[PDB]
Amino acid sequence: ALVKEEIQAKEYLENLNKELAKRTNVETEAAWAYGSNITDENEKKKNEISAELAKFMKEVASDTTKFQWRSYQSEDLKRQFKALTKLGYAALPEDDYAELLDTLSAMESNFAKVKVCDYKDSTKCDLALDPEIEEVISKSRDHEELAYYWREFYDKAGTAVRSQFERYVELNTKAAKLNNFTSGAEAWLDEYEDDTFEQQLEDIFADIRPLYQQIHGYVRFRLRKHYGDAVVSETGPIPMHLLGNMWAQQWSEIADIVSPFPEKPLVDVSAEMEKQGYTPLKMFQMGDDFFTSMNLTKLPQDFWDKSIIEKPTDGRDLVCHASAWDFYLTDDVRIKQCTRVTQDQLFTVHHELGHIQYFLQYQHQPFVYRTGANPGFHEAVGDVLSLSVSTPKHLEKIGLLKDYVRDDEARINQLFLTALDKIVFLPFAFTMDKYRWSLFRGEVDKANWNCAFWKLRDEYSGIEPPVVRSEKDFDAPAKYHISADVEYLRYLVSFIIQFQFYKSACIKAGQYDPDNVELPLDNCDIYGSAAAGAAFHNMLSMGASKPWPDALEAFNGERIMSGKAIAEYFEPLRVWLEAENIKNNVHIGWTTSNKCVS
Ligand SMILES: *[C@@H]1O[C@H](CO)[C@@H](O[C@@H]2O[C@H](CO)[C@@H](O[C@@H]3O[C@H](CO[C@H]4O[C@H](CO)[C@@H](O)[C@H](O)[C@@H]4O)[C@@H](O)[C@H](O[C@H]4O[C@H](CO[C@@H]5O[C@H](CO)[C@@H](O)[C@H](O)[C@@H]5O)[C@@H](O)[C@H](O)[C@@H]4O)[C@@H]3O)[C@H](O)[C@H]2NC(C)=O)[C@H](O)[C@H]1NC(C)=O
Ligand SMILES: C[C@H](N[C@H](CCc1ccccc1)C(=O)O)C(=O)N1[C@H](C(=O)O)C[C@@H]2CCC[C@@H]21
Ligand SMILES: *[C@@H]1O[C@H](CO)[C@@H](O)[C@H](O)[C@H]1NC(C)=O
Ligand SMILES: *[C@@H]1O[C@H](CO)[C@@H](O)[C@H](O)[C@H]1NC(C)=O
Ligand SMILES: [Zn+2]
Repeated sequence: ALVKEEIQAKEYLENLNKELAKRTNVETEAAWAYGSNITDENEKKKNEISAELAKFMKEVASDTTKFQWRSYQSEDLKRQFKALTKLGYAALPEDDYAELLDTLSAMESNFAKVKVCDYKDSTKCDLALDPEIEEVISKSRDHEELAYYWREFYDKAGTAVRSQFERYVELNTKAAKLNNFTSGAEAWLDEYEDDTFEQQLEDIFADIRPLYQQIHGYVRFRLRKHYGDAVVSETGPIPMHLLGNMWAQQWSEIADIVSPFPEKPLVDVSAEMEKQGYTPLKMFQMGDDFFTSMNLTKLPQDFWDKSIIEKPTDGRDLVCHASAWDFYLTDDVRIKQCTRVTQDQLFTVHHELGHIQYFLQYQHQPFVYRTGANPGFHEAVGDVLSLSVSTPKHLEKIGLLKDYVRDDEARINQLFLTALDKIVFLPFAFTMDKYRWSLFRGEVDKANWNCAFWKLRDEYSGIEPPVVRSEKDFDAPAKYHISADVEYLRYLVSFIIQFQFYKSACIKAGQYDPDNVELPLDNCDIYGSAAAGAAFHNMLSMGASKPWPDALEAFNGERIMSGKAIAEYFEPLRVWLEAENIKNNVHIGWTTSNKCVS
């Protein structure tokens, strides 16, 4: 009967979890070796271990049907068994799984090996995205130079893998249906355990959208004064190569030319970092210090011994795109980052260390629970710290910001600077998955795949390519996450919920009072707050043991994803910016782009 079986099932799960952790450790090591050192030998090794683990998962999924798990009394045991039914790609027949793995590594390695020629010297053709091309995109204000690097990169990282991407969509769809989801869109959405999740995001996005339109309008106005009306039109989408980022996902690199008050200070601490002799090691030690100051977990010795925190100086190929790794043992956690000494990189260091902290907080959990409450939670942790490290308050403490007077106009500059990252990112993040959902669901014919991409980038972000594109190009995979098959909705969710976490953490730290002008949300520093740390410990140690609303409740008593906190943060900017656009008769909104020929 069921009473004896449930007792046996508990013993089965305890053993199986340990076995899965150990088998996944082996797969992860292989994936790490390939990511740090791209070779045909390492690819073969990585993909063969994965096929072996997939085969074992099939046996596991099959074995769950032998247990009457849906009949059990324990919610915890049922939740664990349910986790074990979720095969994903491992549901594919042996040969199809092997083909998908070959397709995925072909795309990620193509991206990682992209090299372009120097604009000024066609002899020098060893310029990688990280750091060479990104340096030019972020620093150059020569629109024809920017356009050149845009075209070269997108042609190599995007168009070159069209056929591979098509096969990936086919196999992703096949895998989803084998798991009885309609498509890979629904498979991705299952991670959020909420049948109204899409609508919830539409609703939140609609509330923030008008603020984005105002920022867009003002930035376009300021770019016209810089580049002139031949380069930037008043009424059209912004030419994306002028926004200081290869994908126009963040605009903070052009802050010096679009800032509300150019005679008042704009925080940019890169020069001081360099002056004070900062290194990648110091940046990571500072990040570690922040976490420990909050009474959270110190980085283990394995992290320092095994991480790769600087780009290797031999001729080898690797994935430089920053990442954090869990090896599912004890204290074996690693970062791989091609760290540069800049302000934005300091934020990225904290982002990645947020992942590491999460890994450490839930490593005592059974294997199936050793992941985020939802994917957005994992992305939010580090960004919460980054919000406080970016404050004038904190940057002055660590001696990176000198002779700073925090008047109303400096405050507006800082809010605007933050918005150029945080608000600008929202429509970007939404479109990355909206696009892939539409392909996964079979809503766009293959003949229209590229213009379907640029249509969304137009509709939501109001940006366009610097040159005319067509269905002869394929631009989506020029973004890492698209080439590497990493779901993007996590970042949209993160950018919303991180303000929920930040606001609550700041109240707990005594750093925010809505009725005290001395304690504004935009100058909150949670450094050294054990009270904020405690809330994180309560939430992060849970892992995926409970549905995400219970994890949020453990942090601050709330159970709902809400746009209230992000709106509250930027409210002073909104009021000012609305008035400023009216003062300057700034055109808001945009005409449909002519940059993608059907
Ligand atoms: C995605 O959805 C799929 C459905 O679209 C689903 O596929 C179905 O899975 C079922 C297994 O859960 C499977 O059901 C079995 O069918 C066998 C015969 O099917 C054949 O004939 C049918 C023609 O009429 C065709 O439609 C099929 O294609 C096949 O040719 C049965 O022999 C089998 O039975 C046995 O198992 C049941 C289940 O027992 C359960 O557990 C305990 C036993 O330990 C019971 O006490 C309990 O009550 C419960 O019933 C026993 O009752 C029985 O005695 C037999 O031992 C079973 O019904 C079905 O064939 C399959 N396909 C289709 C088209 O329906 C996928 O599994 C889903 N995938 C995922 C990942 O979720
Ligand atoms: C740098 C970071 N990269 C990693 C990608 C994660 C990953 C890496 C490899 C395989 C699967 C997932 C991350 O930590 O999420 C990243 O791409 N982004 C996103 C991005 O740059 O697109 C925005 C997020 C806010 C700050 C940086 C974060
Ligand atoms: C990269 O891998 C090759 C074999 O594929 C190995 O011989 C070499 O040591 C690795 N290089 C580095 C720098 O680790
Ligand atoms: C630090 O954390 C421990 C347990 O994680 C807790 O017992 C202790 O009270 C914390 N320190 C402070 C000052 O709250
Ligand atoms: Zn992340």
